[PDB]
Amino acid sequence: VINTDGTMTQEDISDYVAANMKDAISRTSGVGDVQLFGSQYAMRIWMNPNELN
Amino acid sequence: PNFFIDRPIFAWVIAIIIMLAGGLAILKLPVAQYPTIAPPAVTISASYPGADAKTVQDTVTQVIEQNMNGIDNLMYMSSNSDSTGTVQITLTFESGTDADIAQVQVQNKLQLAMPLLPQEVQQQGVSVEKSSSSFLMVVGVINTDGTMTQEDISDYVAANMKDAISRTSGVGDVQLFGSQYAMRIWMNPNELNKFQLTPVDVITAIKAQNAQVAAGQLGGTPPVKGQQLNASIIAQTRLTSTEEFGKILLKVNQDGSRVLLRDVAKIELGGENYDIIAEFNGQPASGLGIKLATGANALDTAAAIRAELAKMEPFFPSGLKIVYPYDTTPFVKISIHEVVKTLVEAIILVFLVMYLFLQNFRATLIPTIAVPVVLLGTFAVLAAFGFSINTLTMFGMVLAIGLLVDDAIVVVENVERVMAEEGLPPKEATRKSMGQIQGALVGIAMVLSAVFVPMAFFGGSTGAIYRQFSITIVSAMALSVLVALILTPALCATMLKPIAKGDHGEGKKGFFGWFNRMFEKSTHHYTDSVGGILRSTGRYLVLYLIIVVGMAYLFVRLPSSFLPDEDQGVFMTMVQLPAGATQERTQKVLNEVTHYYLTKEKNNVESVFAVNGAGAAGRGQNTGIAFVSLKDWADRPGEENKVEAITMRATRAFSQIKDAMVFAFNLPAIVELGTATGFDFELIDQAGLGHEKLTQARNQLLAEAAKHPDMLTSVRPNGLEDTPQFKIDIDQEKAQALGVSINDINTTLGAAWGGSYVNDFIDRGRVKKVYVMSEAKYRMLPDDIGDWYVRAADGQMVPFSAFSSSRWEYGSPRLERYNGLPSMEILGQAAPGKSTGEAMELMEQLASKLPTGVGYDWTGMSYQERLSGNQAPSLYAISLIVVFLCLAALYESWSIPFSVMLVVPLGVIGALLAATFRGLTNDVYFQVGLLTTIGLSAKNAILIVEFAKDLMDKEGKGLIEATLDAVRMRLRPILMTSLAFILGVMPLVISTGAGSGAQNAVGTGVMGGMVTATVLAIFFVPVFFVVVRRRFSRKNEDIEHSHT
Amino acid sequence: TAAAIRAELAKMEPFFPSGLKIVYPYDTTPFVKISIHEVVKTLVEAIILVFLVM
Ligand SMILES: CCCCCCCCCCCCO[C@@H]1O[C@H](CO)[C@@H](O[C@H]2O[C@H](CO)[C@H](O)[C@H](O)[C@H]2O)[C@@H](O)[C@H]1O
Repeated sequence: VINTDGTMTQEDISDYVAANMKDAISRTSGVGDVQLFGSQYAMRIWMNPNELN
Repeated sequence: PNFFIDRPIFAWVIAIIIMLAGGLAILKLPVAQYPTIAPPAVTISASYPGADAKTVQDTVTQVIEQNMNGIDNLMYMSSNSDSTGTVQITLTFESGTDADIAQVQVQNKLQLAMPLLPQEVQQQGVSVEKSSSSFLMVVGVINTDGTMTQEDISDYVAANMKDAISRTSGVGDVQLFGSQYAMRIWMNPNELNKFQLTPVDVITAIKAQNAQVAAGQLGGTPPVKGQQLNASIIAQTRLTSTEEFGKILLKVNQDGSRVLLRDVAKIELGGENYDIIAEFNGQPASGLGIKLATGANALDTAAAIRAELAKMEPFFPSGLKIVYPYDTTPFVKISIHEVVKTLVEAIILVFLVMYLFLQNFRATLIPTIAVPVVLLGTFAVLAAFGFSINTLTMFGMVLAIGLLVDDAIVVVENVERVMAEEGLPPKEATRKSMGQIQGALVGIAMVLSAVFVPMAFFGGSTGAIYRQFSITIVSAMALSVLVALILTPALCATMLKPIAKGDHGEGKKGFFGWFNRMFEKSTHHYTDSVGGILRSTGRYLVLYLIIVVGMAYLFVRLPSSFLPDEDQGVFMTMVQLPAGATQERTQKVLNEVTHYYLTKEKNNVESVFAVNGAGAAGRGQNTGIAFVSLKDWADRPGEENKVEAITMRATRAFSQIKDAMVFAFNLPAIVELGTATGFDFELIDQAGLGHEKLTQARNQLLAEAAKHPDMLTSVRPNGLEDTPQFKIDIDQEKAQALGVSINDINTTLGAAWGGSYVNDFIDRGRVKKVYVMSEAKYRMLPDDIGDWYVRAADGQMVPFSAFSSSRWEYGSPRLERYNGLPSMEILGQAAPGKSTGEAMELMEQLASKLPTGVGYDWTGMSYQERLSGNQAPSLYAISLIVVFLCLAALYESWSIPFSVMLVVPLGVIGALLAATFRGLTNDVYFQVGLLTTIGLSAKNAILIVEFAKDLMDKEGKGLIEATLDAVRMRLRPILMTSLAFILGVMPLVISTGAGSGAQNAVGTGVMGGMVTATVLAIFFVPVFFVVVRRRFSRKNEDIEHSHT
Repeated sequence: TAAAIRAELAKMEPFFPSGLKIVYPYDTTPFVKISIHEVVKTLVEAIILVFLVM
């Protein structure tokens, strides 16, 4: 999956890829496992080590 | 083949082996209502005690559907998020798939997603069970003196029986009508504010105080020398009585005043849950509701399961009377009993015919030996082919009677003819005769399978019903044909009295002699006439085009159906109380109906079972349902004492004069789908616009279809809308200074108004649950938000009124999904002048004209029609070309089959007419009725042209000359089988009572088939054959030729 | 099997945003497809070859 002119980032695409499809390709009767190239959204909270100290 | 006609004892031996193998393989043959026809279903059900709707949709459901990936032959996945804490995910699998392999595959994909599940669920189990799509049986239990409550009876059920009913090798989930007991602790919120304790403290209290404990062993292993003891260390034991639970210590006061559980709360042995109230004729009852099996037969699931229940019945106490609301059983026994009746009738009838023509007793015995032997073993072809003897399969037998009766009659007859014309002794007369029709019978076998094997190749559930028939009737054919080759001829060279050349009876001895003269004079009229018609080519051709064209109009103007609807002696009526109504109001209605049926239908209704709490797909307070059992069919005479009229005036009474939706209805015959021409439209949310946009798109659509009465009918959504829900938004802050811990505050609101599963105890030697929910009056009006205080870290209580923001929004009591994503079910039917697919293209255009993120899909009955649709003609293309080249081989030509196959319009336009005459319809029983009709029409036609061509060639005679002769001698049989038959189907055609929908649908279609079939063919065929043939080179002549 | 994935895909294809286009890097399909059209070719050639010989 791609965006033509202006890029979206791996994870952007990836989210779409994983969020509406990887739900039915892996449930289809006739598929083993799917390996998604990228990764689906997760809540990313990145801790500040100075500001936490 | 012939080899047996001069071997009666070898013939007998094939016959006797077949009978014994048949009838004895009959004694252990399976019996059901219908065979398992439907695509196999699995349910995952789960309980999240006290949760909210969007909760069980968004915490359990959405967490499975990500990892419910990797089950084989899965077709589709539907889920219901009930606002009762129940989530139900039914996976419907590809038909004929391995059931159990599927179901188990499901549970080892339950555990990829299982650890990351909610813990209230994980602790309350989830059950995955291979299941029908409907209830197979319901056994009721009530208390005689009534001095028991729903919950009491229910307990008894759970104490002595319902452990193995879900273990019978054919049961998925059973919905227990009731609830097994639980230790019910009802918290009093005043008497709790009194002693400085809150719910949280009650929980940790009862958890810790109630358990088993990690023990050990005196003289434990490994001991040391001399040791002479090993004995069991017992420890604290979980509780047992009401005493042990009142005496539960929560905190000791400084004065020594212990604070016990009995003080703070009420303690009673109560129901594990109070969702459903089930009233059998109002008297309190608990029952068992069994969903049908992924593949089992009926009187035997019932023999093993009633083995269970009759194993628990001698040890039941008095005061307790077992009751019987609904099964699918006596129905079957009297039905098949009816079909045996009709088959038997058909023998005495044929022999009636056979005597009234052949007048030789010894000739009348012959075919009488035929049918028992062929049926008896016909069963053997089934039993070894793994099918079961239910309703429809037997209808394949009684329906096969035509081609069987024909078989024996055709043969024994021709013996009689040869001996009537040439004086030959039996044995030789037979050899020459079997020599006249042999190829004919292998041909009939061929073409018959040509019409019938393709029916087994139907796909789907429809495929299954058709298969039962293909196989039964094709088998009835096979054994009848082989009989007609070994015993049937060999009986003739052995049993028939020898006739000298040309006695033909005429007049000799009244009653009959007057008969035979009457016949002869007639039949020659018949021949003098048929030739008369042969002089006129054109006329009869035109008339033909007509007849077909008519058959075409007539076929078109008959609307389809799927199966006939039956007074099943049992039906159901549905209840829906306005949004937000309570158990009080719904139960008011159930009381109303229960009274109605048991009064103004005093003669017919015997029992109503009102189920309060679930009507539509899920459980819920606004919904009710009532099951009506009726008195024996025998005691409800007319039409008004039938399901038609009863349901009619019920719904009359309940539709137009009430505040709640009350519909009375009866399900189709089959415990599964096909409620005629309609659908189950799924509008699936795909972009992610949440519950609201979907609600409105569906409304837009539902109004958009009410605007086309020229395509749709009853466009209704099936389900529940969005009801009033009450947000208690917590201002976390005010509680974050105040020194109260949120965790406790939640768990308190919860165990208060939802409830909590905390521990397990041992009642009477059997485990049950431990539930601590608030008491009645302390959680029913919004005002109770206040009356509950949480004890903080310092030591003082806090009002919910200190941080509990409180508002009114909407939420649905049923959050549904279809195929892993959120969706909504608009259930429906096509308008009185519509095919369903018509509606399918138009719905596709309406749901097309909806916002970008509302997609569409088909399920259930309307799933079927996405697969192929216009192929039934294609299988008839196959059935056709194969029956034809089979004829091109028997007749070693191309034109001569045109001559025999042209008879099929004649058989049908008459079959169409009668079904059209009564009120009947283009279904299965008529379709199979048609094919079987197609068959005799084509059989008879075959004999006509084969005997004529034989004469033409191998007797060197002419076209006109021979066809007339053949037509002449083989006429008399046409009429015999025909007359023996028409009279056999006759009663079924009439019939009132049990399966009269079936009997009528088959019998009538078939009979109307039979009339026009003979009285048209015996005049048409020779015109086919001469006029088909009247296109070839040599003289012929008429009369030629000269040879041997 | 591709027909089943493409069933899924022909149903997820209407609800898409701009620039977002499907592409195909690893396809062991056209190899098989044109391979059979090819073994068929040779087969029929074998017949025409034969009939001519005769
Ligand atoms: C259930 C009860 C009702 C059942 C209905 C059955 C009716 C079926 C129609 C069969 C009619 C047979 O009628 C018979 O054949 C043909 C045409 O038919 C006619 O016969 C005549 O037709 C042609 C016309 O040139 C010739 O000249 C011939 O020599 C002459 O016999 C009739 O005078 C009669 O001999």
